[PDB]
Amino acid sequence: LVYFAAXLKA
Amino acid sequence: LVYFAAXLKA
Amino acid sequence: LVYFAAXLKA
Amino acid sequence: LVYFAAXLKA
Ligand SMILES: [Cl-]
Ligand SMILES: [Cl-]
Ligand SMILES: [Cl-]
Ligand SMILES: [Cl-]
Repeated sequence: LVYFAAXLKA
Repeated sequence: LVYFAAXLKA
Repeated sequence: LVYFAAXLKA
Repeated sequence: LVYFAAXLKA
């Protein structure tokens, strides 16, 4: 999973 | 939360 | 992407 | 966020 919430888990 | 893994909830 | 966070983007 | 797209962040 690529995510941003202020920065990979994919 | 913005998230992509292939598509906001933040 | 299949996701649930409360419901396809894949 | 729960997500599968082939595997929690919620
Ligand atoms: Cl996909
Ligand atoms: Cl794609
Ligand atoms: Cl949908
Ligand atoms: Cl779709």
